[PDB]
Amino acid sequence: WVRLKRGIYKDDIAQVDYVEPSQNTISLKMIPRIDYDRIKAPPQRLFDAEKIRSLGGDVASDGDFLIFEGNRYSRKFLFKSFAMSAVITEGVKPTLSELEKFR
DNA sequence: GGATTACACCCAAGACACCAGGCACGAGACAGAAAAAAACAACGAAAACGGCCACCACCCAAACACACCAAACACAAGAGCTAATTGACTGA
Repeated sequence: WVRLKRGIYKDDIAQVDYVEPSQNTISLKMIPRIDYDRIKAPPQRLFDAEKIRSLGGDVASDGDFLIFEGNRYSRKFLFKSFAMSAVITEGVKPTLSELEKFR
């Protein structure tokens, strides 16, 4: 488990899904901190594919896969690649709430 | 009553004379000065020994100046006017 440093996902929990051997970027699973392009022209909430398909805009659909604004990849839950220098790989220690979410 | 005038009188010059006190020599011996050996203070030579006393700091108790600091500066009342992040950094 890691936490991103920059962007709109500062100090947000990310589950390390796949470690790419290239030692450049690692695939991370995140909860979308987005408003589905409704007010902007945000808390952590479950990803609503139908909402972003109804609102339209920059969106590409592959059934359970999605590519939307910000070059953001989502599946079923964002699965996006970020550099290890942009995350912290030591000292996250998630709680039971994050286990349910992902002496 | 000092001195004079007059009237008895007893103490001693002088006499020889008795003779043992006194004086000119003589001897056993003795208190003492000449000489010598040994302690001794009078009086000046130092020294120690206090000894007040005038220093050299010594230490604390004001005396005085100065300067820095903080806190104060009458009540009420009405109205209007303006500001209350800010250029800009960095992913995207």
